[PDB]
Amino acid sequence: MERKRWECPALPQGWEREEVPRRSGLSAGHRDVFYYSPSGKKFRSKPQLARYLGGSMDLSTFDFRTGKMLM
DNA sequence: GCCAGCGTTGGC
DNA sequence: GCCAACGCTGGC
Repeated sequence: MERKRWECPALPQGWEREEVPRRSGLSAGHRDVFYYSPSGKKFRSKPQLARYLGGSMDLSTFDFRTGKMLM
């Protein structure tokens, strides 16, 4: 349970994926997933992400939780 | 006033 | 019963 963040190959250049494990409460150990744009904007849901990227690329098979396209 | 960190909940 | 999506707010 450590924070990890770096480039997401399923998204355009400069986009990054991050996992932050929750450290306390009932949901402790749960891992939230976020994405960051090149400009550093923080995304925490696929609908949010799709309003920025959904025109520029196909997101219909992008799995927000895993960060990969569903083959 | 912001926002990281967690809880709530509707849809499945 | 799980979890995507997001509401809420203590601590700053």
